[PDB]
Amino acid sequence: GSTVYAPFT
Repeated sequence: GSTVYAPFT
Protein backbone atom coordinates (compact mmCIF):
# COMPACT_ATOMS: atom_id res chain seq x y z
CA GLY A 1 0.00 0.00 0.00
CA SER A 2 0.88 3.67 -0.19
CA THR A 3 1.57 5.76 2.86
CA VAL A 4 1.26 9.34 3.94
CA TYR A 5 3.38 9.62 7.06
CA ALA A 6 2.71 13.01 8.52
CA PRO A 7 2.63 13.09 12.33
CA PHE A 8 2.54 16.69 13.35
CA THR A 9 2.44 19.21 16.14
